[PDB]
Amino acid sequence: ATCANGKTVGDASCCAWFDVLDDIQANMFHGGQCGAEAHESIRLVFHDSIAISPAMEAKGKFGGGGADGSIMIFDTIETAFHPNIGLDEVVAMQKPFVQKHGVTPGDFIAFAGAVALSNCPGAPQMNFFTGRKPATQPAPDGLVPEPFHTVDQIIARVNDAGEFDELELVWMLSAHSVAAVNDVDPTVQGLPFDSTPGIFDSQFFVETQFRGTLFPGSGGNQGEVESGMAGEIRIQTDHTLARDSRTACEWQSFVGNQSKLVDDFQFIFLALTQLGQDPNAMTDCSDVIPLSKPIPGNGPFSFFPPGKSHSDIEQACAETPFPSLVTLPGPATSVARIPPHKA
Ligand code: HEM
Ligand SMILES: *[C@@H]1O[C@H](CO)[C@@H](O[C@@H]2O[C@H](CO)[C@@H](O)[C@H](O)[C@H]2NC(C)=O)[C@H](O)[C@H]1NC(C)=O
Ligand SMILES: *[C@H]1O[C@H](CO)[C@H](O)[C@H](O)[C@H]1NC(C)=O
Ligand SMILES: *[C@H]1O[C@H](CO)[C@@H](O)[C@H](O)[C@@H]1O
Ligand SMILES: [Ca+2]
Ligand SMILES: [Ca+2]
Repeated sequence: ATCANGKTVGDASCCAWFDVLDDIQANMFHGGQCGAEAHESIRLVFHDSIAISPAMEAKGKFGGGGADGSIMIFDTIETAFHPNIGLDEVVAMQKPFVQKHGVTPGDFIAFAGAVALSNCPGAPQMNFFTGRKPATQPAPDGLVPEPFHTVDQIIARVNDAGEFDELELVWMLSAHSVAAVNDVDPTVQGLPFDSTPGIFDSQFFVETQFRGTLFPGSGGNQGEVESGMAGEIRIQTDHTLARDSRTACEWQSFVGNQSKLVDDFQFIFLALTQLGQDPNAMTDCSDVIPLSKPIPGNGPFSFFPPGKSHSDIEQACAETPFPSLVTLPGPATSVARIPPHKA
């Protein structure tokens, strides 16, 4: 099919998404950046999608519709749940675009998350399928994991939601490679999870493996543990998954392995966006998503940031020792915070 703009797509129903693309690149993502709005959009995909529970349905209670736009249509209820803190502002940013373009809220969430990733150097070539009907009812609470939950709880939660295994759990946490934390430390907003919040890479997997030695801002915050880098925050779940015998080797496998990181995340991201949907009833509009950019420069894919070395690593994968990475030259640098979207 040839859209009105002269671009060709596999299915003419996808043509309308070029107007949504042009709008959000200029008006939500500040010209196509991998900044606060792109990070916020990627997070929203998970909080919309994971709120599905066959276990609850079996106890005869509504367990949530998965990737249905519920968090947007029923934001007064959903964004008030503790795991969803800060998403009221993300929904407020996105909602007018849905109304303006006449697309479903669930499809817009999925679209914005795929476009947000496409702006981050190193991201996989993201898929985009349409067809999510408007949510029937708000999801219940207790479905989105907290940074203070145990590994057992988190595994149980994703097993229930989508029959995802503990390896896939590690894969979807790759999104913490392009992310910051606004609400865990009450004294500062925008502490990144890795030293490259603008780059989809494995620095998250490297940096969470360092021994925790400081708090980047304040201490005594629920869900927060020490990190090994000034300016970088670490949450308890990421810390414990990197060290748990069930997931440690999987965590470490992404270090220096860009193809595994990209292929697994492409897969798991699509899976999230299809929770509560029938893939067979959806239309593939993946050809609307911009081609992903390569990581600039020609340094190594993975490295130890300046001032860190292999001896800072807390080895947890019993079967494979942590790879020998180069240390970038120079003195230690504080990871710059990423100011949240200015409402
Ligand atoms: C065990 C599962 C997870 C837990 C406990 C967790 C926890 C957190 C917390 C505590 C924050 C900061 C939120 C705030 O301060 O408002 C956050 C940020 C974020 N998370 Fe997760 N998360 C998990 C899984 C995921 C997954 C699977 C995705 C994939 C989409 C994702 C993507 C994001 C992104 C991109 C951000 C940054 C948001 C921004 O920069 O504003 N998270 N996560
Ligand atoms: C990145 O991880 C991928 C997937 O594990 C690795 O690809 C496999 O390498 C193993 C062992 O060398 C083989 O038995 C498999 O056939 C390969 N492919 C897949 C898709 O499973 C690859 O070794 C890793 N690349 C680096 C640079 O470590
Ligand atoms: C440790 O990880 C490496 C991946 O580079 C090897 O595949 C090795 O077999 C792994 N062992 C375990 C325990 O999974
Ligand atoms: C170290 O310093 C940077 C400013 O250079 C901050 O952005 C960071 O939060 C940390 O305090
Ligand atoms: Ca939902
Ligand atoms: Ca990164």
